[PDB]
Amino acid sequence: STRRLILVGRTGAGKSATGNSILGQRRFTRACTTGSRRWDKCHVEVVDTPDIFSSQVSKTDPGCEERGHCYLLSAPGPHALLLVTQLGRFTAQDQQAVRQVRDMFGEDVLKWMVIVFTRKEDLAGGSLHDYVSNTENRALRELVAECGGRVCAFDNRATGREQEAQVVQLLGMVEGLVLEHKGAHYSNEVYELAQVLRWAGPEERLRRVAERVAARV
Ligand SMILES: Nc1nc2c(ncn2[C@@H]2O[C@H](COP(=O)(O)OP(=O)(O)O)[C@@H](O)[C@H]2O)c(=O)[nH]1
Ligand SMILES: [Mg+2]
Repeated sequence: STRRLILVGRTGAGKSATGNSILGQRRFTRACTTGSRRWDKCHVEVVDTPDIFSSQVSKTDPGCEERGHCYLLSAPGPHALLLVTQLGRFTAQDQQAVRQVRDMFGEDVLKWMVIVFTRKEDLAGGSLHDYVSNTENRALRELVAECGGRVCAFDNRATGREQEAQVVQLLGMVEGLVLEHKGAHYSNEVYELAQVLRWAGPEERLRRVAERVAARV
């Protein structure tokens, strides 16, 4: 009935392009933004993210207002976090983005995480399972295992049936994950505060949610 996804990862990973592919729209910038698509009888909601996963987030988003906005847009919690990364370019910056995500949501959030690889065409027609299996990048290897081997490849220039197939594959994985959690979305003490304060006005809700995020990072 509803699937809430959040796109996370470094700047230039391909978050915005991936979101456009999923939504089938040219939808996706200092702020979090959102889009959605009605598929069958399911409402797929995608939150795209700005520069909030760098080592400079502390200077870019000092009172955690933008990190707070991400929570409000995804409340009561995501069914999956999509960690977007570029095929052949898993860098120190990608590793920094993963740590920011952990800091921002909690260690348990990797149990709701799917890794999306952009630039699929760089496999030159070869499979992703082989590429993931034979990479010399230890840190990528580790991350894939921490995310239960949930990996998926996108060519964000794909249109037509090639695009439908990559999106269908990703949504299948998200369903798999949701069933693993017996239908539960990810939650923590910040999402709970957002829900508790759901009757309050948007200004106090944002202020108090930003405040809870700041206390934990
Ligand atoms: N060739 C190719 N380019 C891509 C793909 N995905 C993203 N890009 C390009 O990578 C650049 C950064 O992507 P963007 O979505 O803006 O990254 P973001 O900062 O993570 O939102 C853009 O110029 C995209 O066109 C892909 O699958 N194939
Ligand atoms: Mg972007």
